[PDB]
Amino acid sequence: KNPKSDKFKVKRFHHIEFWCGDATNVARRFSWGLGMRFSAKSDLSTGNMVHASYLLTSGDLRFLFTAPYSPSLSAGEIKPTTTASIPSFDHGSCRSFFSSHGLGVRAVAIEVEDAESAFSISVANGAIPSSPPIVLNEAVTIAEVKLYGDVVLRYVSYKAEFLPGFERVEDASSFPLDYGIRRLDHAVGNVPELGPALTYVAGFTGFHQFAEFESGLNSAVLASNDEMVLLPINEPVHGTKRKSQIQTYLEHNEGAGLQHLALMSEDIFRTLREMRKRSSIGGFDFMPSPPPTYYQNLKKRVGDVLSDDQIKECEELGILVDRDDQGTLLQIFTKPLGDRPTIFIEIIQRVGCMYQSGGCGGFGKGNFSELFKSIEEYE
Amino acid sequence: KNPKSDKFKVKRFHHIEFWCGDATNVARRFSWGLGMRFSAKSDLSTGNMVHASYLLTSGDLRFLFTAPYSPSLSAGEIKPTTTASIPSFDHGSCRSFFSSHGLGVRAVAIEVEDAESAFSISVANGAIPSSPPIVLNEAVTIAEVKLYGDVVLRYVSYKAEFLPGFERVEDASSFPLDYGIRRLDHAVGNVPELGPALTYVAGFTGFHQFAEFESGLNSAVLASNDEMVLLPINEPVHGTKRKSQIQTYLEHNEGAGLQHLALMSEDIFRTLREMRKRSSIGGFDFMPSPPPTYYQNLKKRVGDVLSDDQIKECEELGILVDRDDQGTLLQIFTKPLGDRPTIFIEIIQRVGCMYQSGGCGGFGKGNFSELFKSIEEYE
Ligand SMILES: CCN(CC)C(=O)N(C)c1ccc(C(=O)Nc2nnnn2C)c(C(F)(F)F)n1
Ligand SMILES: CCN(CC)C(=O)N(C)c1ccc(C(=O)Nc2nnnn2C)c(C(F)(F)F)n1
Ligand SMILES: [Co+2]
Ligand SMILES: [Co+2]
Repeated sequence: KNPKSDKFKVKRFHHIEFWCGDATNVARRFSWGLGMRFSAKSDLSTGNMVHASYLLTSGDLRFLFTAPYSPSLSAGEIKPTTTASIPSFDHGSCRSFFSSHGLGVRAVAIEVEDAESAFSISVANGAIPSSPPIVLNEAVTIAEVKLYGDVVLRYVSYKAEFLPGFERVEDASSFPLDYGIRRLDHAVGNVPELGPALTYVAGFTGFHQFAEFESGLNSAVLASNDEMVLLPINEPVHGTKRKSQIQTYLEHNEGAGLQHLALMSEDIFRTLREMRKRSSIGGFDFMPSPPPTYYQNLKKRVGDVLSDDQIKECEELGILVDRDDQGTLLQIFTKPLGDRPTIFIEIIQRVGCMYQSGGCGGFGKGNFSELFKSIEEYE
Repeated sequence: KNPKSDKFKVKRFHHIEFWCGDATNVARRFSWGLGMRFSAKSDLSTGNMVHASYLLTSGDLRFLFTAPYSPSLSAGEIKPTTTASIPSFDHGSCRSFFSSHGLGVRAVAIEVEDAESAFSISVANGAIPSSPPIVLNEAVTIAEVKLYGDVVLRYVSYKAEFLPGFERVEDASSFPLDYGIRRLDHAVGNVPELGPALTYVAGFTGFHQFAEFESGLNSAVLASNDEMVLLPINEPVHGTKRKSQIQTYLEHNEGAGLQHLALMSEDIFRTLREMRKRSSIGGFDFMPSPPPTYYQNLKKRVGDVLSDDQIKECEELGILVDRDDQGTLLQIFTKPLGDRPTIFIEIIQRVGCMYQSGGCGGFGKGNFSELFKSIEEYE
């Protein structure tokens, strides 16, 4: 049941902003590991004496990597006279964020019809303001409200090139990498208690609950009107045998924050082939493959959507497949993106629901015991 | 004139330690950009609840990348009960270092006959203690004294595998990259005033001055007895036409620190070919090539050591060559390794002085006007 209760008009994920200590090194690692291209920059070469920001993009996906310079470079400026292209940026907030959380996402940014109305309506419905609406170059307005822990939801709208103040990087410094990933599918937070986290976020957005046809966690998914913007949220279930990786997240992250970004690819087999080739030469590593008892048991679960030639292809790459009432889902997980066992990336491709409807296949909830039973069948 | 006045027995560069905010992402970028292999680790998988440290090595060169975890993971430990494998590590120092300087070198580590005597003799001759000698697993002793700004000189000695507490990483996670770089040649600091910086460092080491057969800077080089350990130091010359890149360093770095690491390669042409191939896919970029007026004018300067077939090879890669009284030197510079225009890397190969004697060829001092005259000859 989709009541379409969005309190304002939201279009689609716009970008994800990472707060790091060195933007260049993280951005270069991500660029090579994920086959994202170097798109735009704001830094000292563009007159930005405040922060260094680098945008990677592939398909519609935009990853923004930001880090602070020395405050001494901008000591004489004031907020109206600033050179920062992200007006919400602040040195102490950024330093306090990275020192507290390690590498992680600061903002999940959705495009809206009008950011200032989206900001006004939001706080009027309970959102905690983070940065009030600011109009950039009479062309883009930007506003931020708190989402959970230290991550904010960032509203973006254009009257009418990424953002004012950003230059387009040299064509020779830009190399057209592409491993098939195309857009952000969903972004998932971990919180100490989901109920208040849901009430608050559903409270100011009007997002509705998505259908979700020892766990380790309890989860629930928030969705815009066309179910394109999807914001799941997990919580721990204290008392299981094996300590919950959600609670593990909370202790190493110092509280709530973004757990994983799920990136959809137009060809998951080719994406995984190219990311796997780079695992040990600077890219990303993946979580251990499941035992073949799993892939042996899958013909009896998805043999209608997939030829056993390509289910074999799934066992090579360690891909995971599940199915909901309407579609089936292929998914695999990277190991944590940095030092701490916190934020990781999911690669997904969804088939069905045709002009594809959001959420087609669910989020792999059935895999918890599809893997557990599989582990048991081996031993 | 080499008086051999070293106040204690120093063998050779041991390692370089980088303090970052995320050790993994910097280490992966460096590994791919420089063709260094993943060698050893100390982190949560090795029981280290304090810091994450990753060693890359190629030839005799060892790059150590360290970042702090949340202090909450180790809140109950005390210095005798610590799990840190680098006993000198401290959370506040590390966080204050990276927030102040950006990515940069914290320690230049030289191997000695006996670290505690080297530490004792050093401070007795003026060194400012940083971390007193500590014996690791009755097998390695470690001590640190201040060198300039916030970088320390780290003494290492073995009675008799990198350091106690470090495990050797899995062979499948280790990929045998190698672009020909083999050992560290010299490491160069920038300071506000060189005289006091030299007096102090020459004061506690006994290192002697190396021969150095609008500048932009004034420099001087410190050398151990066999002139293997080389510690140059630059200072600005205020008042030139173009602002001194040394002073530029000091303002963006927030004071003194390490300016460049010079890595020697067994085949600079192949090193540069392989690093250049990766410039735009995650590696390192190089400073703009010189105009061919330079390479046209070089036959009349080094045509005896190099065939014009390989001087052509030098013009492709933008390599730079100079010569001293005994040897000739090939060198090229990377752009800064991170966000700030601070620390960069030099690649070098030295021919001559044969069983090769340190410093063979100098440090490219003649290139300042070999490039200036060349720039003028074009225009
Ligand atoms: C190998 C270990 N491993 C992942 C670490 C698993 O075993 N399993 C069973 C899964 C399966 C799906 C998802 C997921 O993606 N859920 C989701 N995505 N959006 N909303 N939700 C709720 C997650 C995750 F990522 F949340 F933890 N774990
Ligand atoms: C392209 C711009 N550019 C480098 C940025 C230059 O134009 N020139 C002329 C040089 C030449 C050599 C060295 C060097 O390596 N000197 C050294 N090494 N050890 N001791 N010393 C004193 C340096 C450096 F790296 F110090 F700045 N600059
Ligand atoms: Co997911
Ligand atoms: Co040099």
